[PDB]
Amino acid sequence: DHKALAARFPGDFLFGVATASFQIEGATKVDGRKPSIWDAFCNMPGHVFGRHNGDVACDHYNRWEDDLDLIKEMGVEAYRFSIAWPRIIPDGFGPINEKGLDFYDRLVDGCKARGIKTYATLYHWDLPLTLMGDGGWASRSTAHAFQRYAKTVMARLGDRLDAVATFNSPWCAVWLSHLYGIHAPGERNMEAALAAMHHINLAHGFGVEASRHVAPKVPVGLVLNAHSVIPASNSDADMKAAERAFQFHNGAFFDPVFKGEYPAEMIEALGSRMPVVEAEDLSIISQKLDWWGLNYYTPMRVADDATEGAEFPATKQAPAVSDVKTDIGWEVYAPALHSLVETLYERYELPDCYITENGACYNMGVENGEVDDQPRLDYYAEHLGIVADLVKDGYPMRGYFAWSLMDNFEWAEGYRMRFGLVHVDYETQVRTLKNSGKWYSALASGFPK
Amino acid sequence: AYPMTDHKALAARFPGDFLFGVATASFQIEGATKVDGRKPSIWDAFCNMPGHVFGRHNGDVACDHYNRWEDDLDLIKEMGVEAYRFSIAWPRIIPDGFGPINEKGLDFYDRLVDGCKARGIKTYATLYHWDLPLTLMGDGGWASRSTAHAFQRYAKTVMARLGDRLDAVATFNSPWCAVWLSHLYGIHAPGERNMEAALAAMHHINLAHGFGVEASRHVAPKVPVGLVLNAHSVIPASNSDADMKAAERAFQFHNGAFFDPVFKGEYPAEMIEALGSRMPVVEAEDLSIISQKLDWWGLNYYTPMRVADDATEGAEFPATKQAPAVSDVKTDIGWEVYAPALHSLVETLYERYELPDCYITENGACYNMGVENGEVDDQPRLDYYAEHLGIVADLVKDGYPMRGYFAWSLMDNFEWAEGYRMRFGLVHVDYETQVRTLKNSGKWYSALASGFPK
Ligand SMILES: OCc1ccccc1O[C@@H]1O[C@H](CO)[C@@H](O)[C@H](O)[C@H]1O
Ligand SMILES: OCc1ccccc1O[C@@H]1O[C@H](CO)[C@@H](O)[C@H](O)[C@H]1O
Repeated sequence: DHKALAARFPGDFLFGVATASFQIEGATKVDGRKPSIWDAFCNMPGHVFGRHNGDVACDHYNRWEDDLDLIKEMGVEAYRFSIAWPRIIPDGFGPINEKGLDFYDRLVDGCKARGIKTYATLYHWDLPLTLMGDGGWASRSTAHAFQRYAKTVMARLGDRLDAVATFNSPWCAVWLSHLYGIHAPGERNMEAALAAMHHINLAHGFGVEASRHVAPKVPVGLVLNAHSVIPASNSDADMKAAERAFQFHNGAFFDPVFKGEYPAEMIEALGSRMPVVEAEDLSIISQKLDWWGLNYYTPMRVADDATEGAEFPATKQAPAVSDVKTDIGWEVYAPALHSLVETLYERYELPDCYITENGACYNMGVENGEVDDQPRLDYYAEHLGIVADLVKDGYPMRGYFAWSLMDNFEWAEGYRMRFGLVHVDYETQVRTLKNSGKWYSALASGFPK
Repeated sequence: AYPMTDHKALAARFPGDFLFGVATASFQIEGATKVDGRKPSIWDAFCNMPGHVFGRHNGDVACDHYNRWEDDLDLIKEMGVEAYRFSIAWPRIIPDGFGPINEKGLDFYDRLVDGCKARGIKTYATLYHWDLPLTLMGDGGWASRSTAHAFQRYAKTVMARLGDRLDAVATFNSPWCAVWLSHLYGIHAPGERNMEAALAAMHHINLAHGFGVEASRHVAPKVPVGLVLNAHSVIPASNSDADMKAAERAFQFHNGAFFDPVFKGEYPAEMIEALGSRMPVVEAEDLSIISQKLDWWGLNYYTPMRVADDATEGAEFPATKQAPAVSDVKTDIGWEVYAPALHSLVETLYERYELPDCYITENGACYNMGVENGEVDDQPRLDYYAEHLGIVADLVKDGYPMRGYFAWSLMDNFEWAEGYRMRFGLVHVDYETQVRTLKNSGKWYSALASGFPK
């Protein structure tokens, strides 16, 4: 019941919907945009399901106003979107593409008018391909490229943006992309990943400084998919493994940003293969933030891996406890969100928290002009319940963004996996609000109270 | 009779018109990677991403040939070598792969070619020696058919400017490396390990070659066009039926993937049976384009490929494994020295295919000794040359149309995944000072080559 749920949130609570540039925009060669590492990743056989690419996506570059009208119609207060660096500075470094800035200029103006709050993400994984020439994120220069990019974007949009985040999910851009080979640019090398790790942390810090110089009134944050690490058993071995996993998967980012240091045990094992950490780096990385964003979907269950020569954190996947799974295979276990936030606030000195992503893959389509996606509605009801619990416990939860306004390109899964509150038929580009979306609209429309 | 030097005795075994040359490739020697409109190649990316190249060595400086090319040409001249084989950097000519032509890039090679003409050095240009513009990766690189058309336009652009003076042109150097080593084995840029990607690269590079042949003859019909291939001398571990059949599968996969389309207008049958379903679309005119008649072809040879049958269940075609060397003689990069494998390879190729004239376009050895007392005593490299050149002379005597030979490396340079650690040059380069020092093997090769054309 959406109305009893609404009663559990403070009157000024911020409800939003969220989106990413490469996932929805399409128009990949339009108005001066040059390729991103994801264009290359999609088009090389092997990396992405069906060799699906971002060429058309949801055609949001052309349909952006219709999509803003839809958000307004749903009565959702905030919109979180990302900015395509390949549109703004197509070669990473080099000339600014003013037509690229124009698109986000119109977008933000469109939101301003409609009373929709704007939460921009500067980097949601679409690195300009040209920067790979220098080594991509493995090169320190790429952080300075971002520094210039951040300044350029905020100089134009800073007078109107309600909030900005430098990065979305360093874990993905770092390990999943450079150690595990699953995301662009698809590397599997610890040296490359440790380089990307430090350089993305550094770029974050550069972005905070850049944004505050050109747009000092805009609250600056960082969006992280902190993993809810759960040991497989209560053994000493699994307990210690859970901590190693926490340091590597979360601590690699939270510790430099919020404590100004890398995790000690991780440095002990991996430090010799890290790039140069210069004298000022950790102070730049750990500048104070106005907010932070949590992306949460599913727990990370781990067990000790005793295999000789296993690299830190030396763990392996543990089986799910719940038997409820989404259509992408991810375990549904809401309590893990509670224990995660509790853990983070005990361990770190953190600012206000917004849930910047939470949602579920369920692939049902249209019948009778409707989409009966009850399990997605149940997923939302259950996790929002947890957020309300966290509010009751005294945690500074200020808002919530449902992941995915619409069905879109889902990275290595291509278009086969649907996360949207709004269904998209890729043949016709018709948007159909799903039942979960009608429910979320019903909840969000009562805020501010 | 009275004592005679080995090089003089050797020179007598070659016809008077035999062509001796030295060879280089753009990314290995040029440096100046961000000057005059050049944009990154897949090798700039590959070098700078940790894990791909020794020491993360890159091509930013190399031998600084872009700035020292005239000095290097004067060295060729002093050596009395008739021909120079070099490659042209697509990233300098059309920096985004497609898109605007970079006149400054063309100008460098225009001046280079004029400089060779001025010195009486014959020019053999290679259009593609692995430095694909990075921007083309956006479309899928060699996995995308569009890339063949990008090369086509590039080829036509270069030949329109240079065709009035080039003595010969080759479209590609070593399809095997650009294809399997780069897209299946993950050792060369762009470092993929995927059979679908590799088979796409295979067909589109074969197609690009054909496009390049047509393009070059369209704007420069006088210039002899060829293709440079590292054909592998496949040697079975035994005469067992299992090993003989394995050697044939190996030949089809490693050589036939390229020789059959180019010289027979078809892909190898057994290969197609195993891999055909994962190949890209082959359009109606594709094999006809690929199989245009060539004026010459180039053989790159270094070491044999020894194989035995791999009986492991499900092993991917050609399902082979490594067989042991016959010699314990190896170069500093680890490659078996076995010169007679050059003879049997050439025998085999001329029986199996109808081929034009042959030029040995690469042959040489990795030996890493440096300068002592003003000299480089690289006797084992000299011996490598003396022995392999003996085989080449044997081939001439045996009736094969071997028209020339290019020593691989003019100078020490960037050696792909090995970085600057592996030296292949006839000329030593001290990378701190950029000083060139002709090695003893280089002095020997000069003494041989100086007498030609007789
Ligand atoms: O595979 C990406 C991913 C894995 C684990 C945790 C967060 C993740 O990231 C999120 O995943 C979603 C689903 O593909 C994406 O739509 C979002 O853009 C992304 O931020
Ligand atoms: O690993 C490259 C390679 C392997 C097997 C056959 C030919 C090869 O490529 C050759 O190898 C030489 C040495 O690294 C290079 O200098 C030449 O440019 C190249 O054509």
